[PDB]
Amino acid sequence: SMQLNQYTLKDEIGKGSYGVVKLAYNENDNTYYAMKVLSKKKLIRQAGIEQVYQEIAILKKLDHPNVVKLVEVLDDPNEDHLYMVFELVNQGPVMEVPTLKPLSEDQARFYFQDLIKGIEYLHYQKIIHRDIKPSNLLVGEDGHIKIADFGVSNEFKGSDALLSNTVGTPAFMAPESLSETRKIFSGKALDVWAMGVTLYCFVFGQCPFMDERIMCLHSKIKSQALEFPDQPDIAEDLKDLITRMLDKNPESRIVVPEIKLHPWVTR
Ligand SMILES: O=C(O)c1ccc(-c2c[nH]c3ncc(-c4ccccc4)cc23)cc1C1CCCC1
Repeated sequence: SMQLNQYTLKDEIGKGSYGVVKLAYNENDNTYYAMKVLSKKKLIRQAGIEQVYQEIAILKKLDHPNVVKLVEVLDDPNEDHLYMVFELVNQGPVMEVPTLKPLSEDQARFYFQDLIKGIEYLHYQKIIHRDIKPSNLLVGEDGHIKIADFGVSNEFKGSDALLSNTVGTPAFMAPESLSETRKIFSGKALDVWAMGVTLYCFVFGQCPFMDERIMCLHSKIKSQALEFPDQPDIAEDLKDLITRMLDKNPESRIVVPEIKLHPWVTR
């Protein structure tokens, strides 16, 4: 281990888009935390950052039981490393895709309900997450999920983010974002698409559009019809919900307030 003020830093527990997350013991309050560690110089060289202080500003806005909680930032202006202490969500990611053990419909519904609550909250606070996927959804001791990894999240003003391009994990990126043609698209509808991909993963253990070849992956996202396998056989109302979330037209894609009242969600 190593010491950092009142914190004993221990094993690496995860690695998100940026930096690493360590288990950390706080000797002052005898409690464990999760600590994200970033190198300022390394982030600079990755650019070829004020983005980090934007992530911090966003996380300081958020207080919701289905979202991770930032508790402290340790940032010495004469040190390379920045440290963000979060509350520990001890059971870790809900799922890593691909997996041989998908969730049952009932368990998927439970976690999807948590995800809806977290996302509506984010969007109410004018945050788009932009990297919704099962490996970013952490299960707490209480059995509920918390949305994590705000490293590519964005704050907008007004009613929606007007994006000309976006950052995300390719398999979870909506078709409107993968065009080779200058455009503008809704930030919120991107998160919905990714929620759809995530729900599909929950019950099938794989993404609905996949290819090892990035160009074919993009092509499938934009132009391949959504298909469900023969097993596991899932309810028709769940197929309907996923089908509406993975509407390739963001203009007609189902929106969060409608997802919450969808019959699959409310049963
Ligand atoms: O990179 C990030 O911005 C980031 C920041 C904080 C956490 C986090 C806050 N509390 C936590 N409790 C637990 C765990 C955890 C535990 C076990 C296994 C994996 C993760 C992670 C966390 C997680 C991340 C990402 C990297 C791993 C998944 C998302």
